[PDB]
Amino acid sequence: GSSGSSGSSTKSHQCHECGRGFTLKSHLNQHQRIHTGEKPSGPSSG
Ligand SMILES: [Zn+2]
Repeated sequence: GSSGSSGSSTKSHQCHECGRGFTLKSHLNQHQRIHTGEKPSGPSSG
């Protein structure tokens, strides 16, 4: 059976916060920002 092996790869640099993929590390790095900002003051939505 082996009904599992849940571990594929679509792009070198992949995000864990949402699950996006980027070819150039930089790309993702800038993207991840969406998940982590600059400890801003305010109500963090869901
Ligand atoms: Zn992400």
